[PDB]
Amino acid sequence: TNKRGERRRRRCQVAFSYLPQNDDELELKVGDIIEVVGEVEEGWWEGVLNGKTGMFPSNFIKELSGESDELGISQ
Repeated sequence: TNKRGERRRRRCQVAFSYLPQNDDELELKVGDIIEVVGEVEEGWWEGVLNGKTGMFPSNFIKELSGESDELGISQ
């Protein structure tokens, strides 16, 4: 639950296909950068991609979560 990070909108990079749209989610096609909610979904994020908003279980998307070598590095 690294909400202490960049807060609100935090940017993560997505891997290959976040396909997950049922109602109104984002699709991260091969390698998109998101700025979602960050760690607010602890291990999961919620955010927007190129204006397409959604949320993922960081499944296809790995990156972010409070930087300054605190991306899980020194906690």
